[PDB]
Amino acid sequence: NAKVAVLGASGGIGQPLSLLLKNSPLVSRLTLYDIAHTPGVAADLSHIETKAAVKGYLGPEQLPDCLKGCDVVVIPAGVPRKPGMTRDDLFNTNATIVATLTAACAQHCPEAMICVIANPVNSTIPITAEVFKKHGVYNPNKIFGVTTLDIVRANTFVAELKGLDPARVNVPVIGGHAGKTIIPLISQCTPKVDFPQDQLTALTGRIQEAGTEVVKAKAGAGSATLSMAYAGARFVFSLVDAMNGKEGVVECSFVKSQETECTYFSTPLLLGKKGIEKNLGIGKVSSFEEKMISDAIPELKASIKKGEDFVKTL
Amino acid sequence: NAKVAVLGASGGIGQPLSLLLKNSPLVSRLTLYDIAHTPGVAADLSHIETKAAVKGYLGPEQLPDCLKGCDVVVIPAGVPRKPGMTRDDLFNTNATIVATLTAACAQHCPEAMICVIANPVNSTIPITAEVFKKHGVYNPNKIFGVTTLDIVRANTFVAELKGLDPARVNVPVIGGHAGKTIIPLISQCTPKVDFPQDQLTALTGRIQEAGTEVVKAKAGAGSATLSMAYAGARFVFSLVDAMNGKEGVVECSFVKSQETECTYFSTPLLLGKKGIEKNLGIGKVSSFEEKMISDAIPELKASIKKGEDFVKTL
Ligand SMILES: NC(=O)c1ccc[n+]([C@@H]2O[C@H](COP(=O)([O-])OP(=O)(O)OC[C@H]3O[C@@H](n4cnc5c(N)ncnc54)[C@H](O)[C@@H]3O)[C@@H](O)[C@H]2O)c1
Ligand SMILES: NC(=O)c1ccc[n+]([C@@H]2O[C@H](COP(=O)([O-])OP(=O)(O)OC[C@H]3O[C@@H](n4cnc5c(N)ncnc54)[C@H](O)[C@@H]3O)[C@@H](O)[C@H]2O)c1
Ligand SMILES: [Cl-]
Ligand SMILES: [Cl-]
Ligand SMILES: [Cl-]
Repeated sequence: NAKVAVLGASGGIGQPLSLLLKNSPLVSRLTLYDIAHTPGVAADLSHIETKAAVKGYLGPEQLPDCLKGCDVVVIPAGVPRKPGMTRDDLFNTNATIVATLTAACAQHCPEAMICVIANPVNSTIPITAEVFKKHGVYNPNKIFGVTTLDIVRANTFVAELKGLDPARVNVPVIGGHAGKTIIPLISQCTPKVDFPQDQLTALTGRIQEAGTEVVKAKAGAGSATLSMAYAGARFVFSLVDAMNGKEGVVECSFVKSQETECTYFSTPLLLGKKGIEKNLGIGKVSSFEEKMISDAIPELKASIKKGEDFVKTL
Repeated sequence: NAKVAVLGASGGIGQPLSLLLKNSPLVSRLTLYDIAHTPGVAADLSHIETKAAVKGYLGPEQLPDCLKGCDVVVIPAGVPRKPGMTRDDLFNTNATIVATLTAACAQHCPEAMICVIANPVNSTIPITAEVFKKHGVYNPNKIFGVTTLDIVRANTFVAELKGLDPARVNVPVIGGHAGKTIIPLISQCTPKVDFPQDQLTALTGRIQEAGTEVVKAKAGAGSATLSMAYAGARFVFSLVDAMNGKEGVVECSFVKSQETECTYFSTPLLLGKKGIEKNLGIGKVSSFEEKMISDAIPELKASIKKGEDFVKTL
């Protein structure tokens, strides 16, 4: 019976994400929002033989109605990268978008789980938090920077190298969602996997640079869409399952954190009826992994600060 | 398990269809083909943590390697309607696309199930048949015009009207895939539903005009994509399960037929290891349904001849 909104539903991520959500018996109502094309996307999805009632909304006049009653809001709304761009190069465009949409969430569904996909995630989650604080409704257990694609990628690449079924592989990925802030904890992988350091370093780089490589492959036609839909829906399903009282649901996500000096940071989170039930910690890590954590922290702090500073201007 | 090719994989249907297939444990290898953008789509999908190996192919020089060893080929390749168009306005452009692609299938994977989505289905199926005959490999039990979206719509619409879970509703839909040739057998719906004739005729028109409704709603940005991804995947899964020896698998599809004087016709089909096991036929129909079938026959015969006449020009 979960009521889920997708903001940016007409986009590259939004459309297949909305499909996966409509296909799920976990979703009773699916409200779709965008500044273009949403009615057509809703009409299309509405024909699918599943229970979720689909409704489309177009333009800021209609946004409040999309949000009212929502249990979960997912926000792919934003501009994606061109080849040669960094995720930070998106900040100046996507800051405003996220700020405006999350302000609407704060006003119209302040109790919803808020799942931000729009890049750069390392700054857009701090923006969300500070927007919520401005409206007097910040709950740090309910705001999530979606990093699931990093984990999905780690699982796939590990499985490939060891000839495993990726369905049975779970790699914790910590830190943030840009470059060297993406920290895959291969030492914590299940099943246990042994790589010599040369191969381990290559694998870790491949995980870190995976998004950039898809941008390159699409040659100007955007970034990861279909695999993000997959990863985004996974995260939403875990969240909703947890909200329905399912036990033992764990996902990595970039959240308000006191695991390091960074005020936001991704670790495995036990999910529950209230959102974050418990931050499970970084855990025991290798020397290689500890140095990566150490190396990432300055970049993460700078990105958090940039987001916070922007909301100060609003 | 199953080796599936998607011809037209970068399109509105092709991408989310490819996602749904990648997500499925029934699929061991997914080969993607298009004249544009395929390498990036394959890169994106290859990151999802499921077993299917994904490989992208671009342009006709690469089409044979996409097709070799395939068990199923799905063909969403073609141009979609704009508002105001009939499906036959697509004939000149799609007839050639389908002829060329099915000719490559006939040559490189003649044993595969061929699942045609491209419109107008009522003509593109006969095209495929005559191309396969031209190559001396026509098997009538392995060529399918995908009408599943008409069934999916009927289930959803009946479920809405009767306050039922659409997951449990099954309406047989027969005839063809255009306008009045789409014939919903509400009299054979499970569970049994009683509509007065006024609601029945309205419901039946809604089903018939549903595609046009979605083209209208999208207002120039294409036709049904996400719902067709859903319906195409459904069909492909039914086929594959049947291929793996699952019993009692029935799907309606536009196929070579002797049920009526139309040489191609959609009825419920029992699927098995060789494609079509048994055409279950029209069955018992109401007077209202009998008249629809009767009125449809001329249009269907003219569409069949149109496709056949086209292959004569090659
Ligand atoms: N977190 C991750 O792992 C991850 C992965 C891939 C992409 N991304 C990011 O997700 C974002 C979306 O990517 P995409 O490929 O869908 O791009 P897109 O350009 O294809 O779609 C963006 C959609 O957002 C909409 N939009 C823009 N401003 C809006 C507003 N103010 N209100 C409502 N809707 C608005 C657009 O109309 C469009 O439909 C990008 O910022 C991208 O970098 C994140
Ligand atoms: N059977 C049904 O119920 C049903 C439902 C909806 C749409 N359709 C039909 O499906 C077709 C696809 O619609 P869409 O929305 O994906 O359109 P689309 O225009 O978005 O995508 C079409 C794709 O086909 C590709 N393509 C074109 N020519 C090709 C060729 N010669 N070889 C390989 N690929 C080629 C394009 O490059 C593009 O990637 C249309 O004809 C549409 O009417 C059928
Ligand atoms: Cl980056
Ligand atoms: Cl917290
Ligand atoms: Cl009836």
